[PDB]
Amino acid sequence: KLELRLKSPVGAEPAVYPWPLPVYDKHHDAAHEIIETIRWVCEEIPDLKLAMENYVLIDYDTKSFESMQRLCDKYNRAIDSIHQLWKGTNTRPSTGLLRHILQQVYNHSVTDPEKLNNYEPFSPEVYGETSFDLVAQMIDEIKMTDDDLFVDLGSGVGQVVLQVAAATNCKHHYGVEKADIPAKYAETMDREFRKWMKWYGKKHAEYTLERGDFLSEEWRERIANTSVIFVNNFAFGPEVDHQLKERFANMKEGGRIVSSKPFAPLNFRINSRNLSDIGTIMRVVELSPLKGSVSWTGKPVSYYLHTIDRTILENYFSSLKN
Amino acid sequence: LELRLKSPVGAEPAVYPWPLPVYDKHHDAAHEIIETIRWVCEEIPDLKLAMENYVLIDYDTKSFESMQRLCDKYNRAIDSIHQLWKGTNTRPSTGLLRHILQQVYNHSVTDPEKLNNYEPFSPEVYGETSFDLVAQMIDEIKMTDDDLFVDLGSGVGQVVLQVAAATNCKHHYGVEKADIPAKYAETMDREFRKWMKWYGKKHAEYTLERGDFLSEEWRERIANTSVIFVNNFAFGPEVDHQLKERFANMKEGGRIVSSKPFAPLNFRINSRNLSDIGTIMRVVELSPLKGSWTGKPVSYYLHTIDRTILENYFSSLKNP
Ligand SMILES: CCC#CCN(c1ccc2nccc(N)c2c1)c1c(Cl)cccc1Cl
Ligand SMILES: CCC#CCN(c1ccc2nccc(N)c2c1)c1c(Cl)cccc1Cl
Ligand SMILES: Nc1ncnc2c1ncn2[C@@H]1O[C@H](CO)[C@@H](O)[C@H]1O
Ligand SMILES: Nc1ncnc2c1ncn2[C@@H]1O[C@H](CO)[C@@H](O)[C@H]1O
Repeated sequence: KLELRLKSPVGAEPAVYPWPLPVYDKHHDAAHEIIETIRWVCEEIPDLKLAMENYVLIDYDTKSFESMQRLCDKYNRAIDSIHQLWKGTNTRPSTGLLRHILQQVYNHSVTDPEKLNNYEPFSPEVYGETSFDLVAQMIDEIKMTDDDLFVDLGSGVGQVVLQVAAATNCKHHYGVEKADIPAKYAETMDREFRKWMKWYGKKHAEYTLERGDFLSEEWRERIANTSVIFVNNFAFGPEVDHQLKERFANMKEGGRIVSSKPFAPLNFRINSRNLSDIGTIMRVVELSPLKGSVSWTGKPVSYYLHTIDRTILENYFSSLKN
Repeated sequence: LELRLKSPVGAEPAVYPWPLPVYDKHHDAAHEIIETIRWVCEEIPDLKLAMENYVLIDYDTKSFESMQRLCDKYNRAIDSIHQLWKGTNTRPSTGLLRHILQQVYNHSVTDPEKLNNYEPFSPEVYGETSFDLVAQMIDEIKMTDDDLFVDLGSGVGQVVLQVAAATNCKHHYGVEKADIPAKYAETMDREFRKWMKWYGKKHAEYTLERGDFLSEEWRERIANTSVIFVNNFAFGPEVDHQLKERFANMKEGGRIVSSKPFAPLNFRINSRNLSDIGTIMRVVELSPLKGSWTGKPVSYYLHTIDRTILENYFSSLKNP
C-alpha cells in the first residue's frame, strides 16, 4: 500500500519503492530517480512518450504521496497501452542510460558510504563526476573484441567492470578487490546491476566480481593470460608497483595496461643501465580527452596506455651484437 | 606557511595558506592547485613544453615540501615563458570556465549549510547538471550586444557569472532577496573578477544585487529586459501570478527561460482564456536529449513575447 511501483518496459518484475521515499544525499533522492527513470524509458521508447499524458512530468510534487502515485500511474498505464500495441503488432544501453543505470545501482547498493573509508577522488561515491566519462572515453579509444579478456585490478565496488561489461563484447570482464567492505558492496552492485539491466531490457557481456589479492600466485597466471588490464595505481606504494611490473612482464605481446599513473617513463630510452626496467618491453602513451577532436569540457585528466612490445629489447640486443 | 601560483598574464599571484583548505569529503585546494596548473598548461602550449613532466605525476597533497616543489616547478616554467615572450584578452573555453566557477564557489561559500537549500538547483551542486544546461541555453538563445540579461532570484550568482563570461550582452543582472545567498554573491563577484584577471580572461559587464524582483523598481526593469532567466520550480501561485503580470509588460521578442512553463505548451486561444499569459507568448520545451548529451534527462522552457497570438484571434473573429 505505502509504496510506488514502476512497470518494466519489457515485462520484468516492477520496480517497487517504499513511501516515504529514500534519500541518497543532501540534494539526491529516490523521487528524482523515479522521474529520471520514467524520462529515460520515454526517451528511448517513442510510442511510450506518445501514449503517456506528459503534463504530470511538469506538474509533480515529490513531497506528496498522491502526486508521485499519479505520476507512476500515468507511466504504468502508458506501459500497458504499449504492451497492448506490441501484442497487436535487447540491445546495449546508450551512454546516457548507462550513466543513469550505474547511479541507480550504486544508490540501491551502497546504503552506508561512510563504511568505504575512501576520501580520494577515485572514491565510488563520486564515480559519476569524472570517472564514468573517462571510462567511456577509454572504451572508445581502446578497441576491445570478443578475443579480449578484461581485468580491473582493485575493482572497489565494481563500477568500472559494470560499465565496461555493458559497453563491450570482451569474452569476460573481471574485477578483483581485496578490502572487505567494497568486496561486500560489490556483491550487491552485481545483483542490482543484473536486475536493473533486465528491468530496462538491456544487454551486457559476462562479468565476475570477486574478492581476492591480485598479488597472489593464482592471480600471477591470470594476469599473464589477460589481454586488457585496468588499474588505478595512483596511490600504490613502491612494493606493489614493483610486484605489478613483475606480473605485467609475463603478459603476451600486444597485451595492454590502462592506468592512472604510468608504469614506465613516457620518454624511456633503453641503455646498459636500465635493461631491468619494464620500459624495455612496453610502449607507453598518455591519453587525454583534452587532446584530439574530443569535445571534452570536464576535468583536465589523463590516463596511460601501456602495450607489451618486446621489439624494444630485441632491437637493442641486435645493436649490441652488431 | 603558504603556497603561491604565478599568474600566466602577470596578475597578483594566487596565495594559498598551509594546511590547505578542505572543501568536502573528496575535494580540497590541493586538487584545485593541480587542476589550475593543468588548465594553464593546456591552454599555453609553450608552458607544457618548458615544465618538467614528472612533477604532475609524483606529488603528495599531504606534504608541504612536495606541494611547494610542484608550485615552484610551475612558477619557474611561467618565468621561462615570460622571458620567451619578452624576447619576442579572450573569453574562457567552456572547460576552463567550469574550473573557474567551481574555484570561485570554493573560495566564497565557506559554510554551505547556511544556504538552507536541499533542492537539485542548489549552488552546492551547480557543476553537476546546471552548468551544462546553462551552456546549452547560451548556445540556443544566441544573445547579442543589444540584449539585457536578468536572472530573477540569482542565488549566489552562478548563472550570471557563467552567462557574463560567455556572451556579449550589454549587461547581465542578478537579483536575489534572501540574505545568506545575497551576502555570498558579494564574495562570488569579487572572487570571479580576481580569478578571471588571474587567468587573463574577458567577461561582459554584470551586477549582482540584493533586492525583491516583485518591487515597483523591478516592474519597469523587467519590462525593459530582453532575456529573463528564472528558476520558478518552487514558486507559489502568488509569485507566479505576479511574475506573469511583470512579463505582460515586456517588449515583442522578449524571452523568458525557466524551469517550469508559465503557460501551457499546447495553449489554444478561445473566448474563455483571453486573460491568460498564453495569449501573448509562445512556449517551447528545450531538451538537450532532442536534436551529444549523455547527462540527466532534463528540460527547460523558452517563452517568447508575441502579441500576434492575441491579434490573430481578434482578426479571425472579424474575418471569418
Ligand atoms: C578508479 C575509477 C576510475 C576511473 C577512470 N580513470 C581515471 C583516470 C584518471 C583520473 N584522474 C582524476 C580523476 C579521476 N576520476 C580519474 C579517473 C582511469 C582510467 Cl580511464 C584508466 C585507468 C585507470 C583509471 Cl583510474
Ligand atoms: C538554478 C541553477 C540552474 C540552472 C539551469 N537550469 C535548469 C533547468 C532544469 C533543471 N532540471 C533538473 C536539474 C537541474 N540542475 C536543472 C537546471 C535552468 C535553465 Cl537552463 C534555464 C532556466 C531556468 C533553469 Cl533552473
Ligand atoms: N593486493 C590487492 N588485491 C586486490 N585489491 C587491492 C589490492 N591492493 C589494493 N587493492 C585495492 O585497489 C584499489 C585501488 O586501486 C582499492 O579499492 C584497494 O582496496
Ligand atoms: N521576490 C523575490 N525577489 C528576489 N529573489 C527571490 C524572490 N523570491 C524568491 N527569490 C529567490 O529565488 C531563488 C529561487 O530560485 C531563491 O534564491 C530565492 O531566494
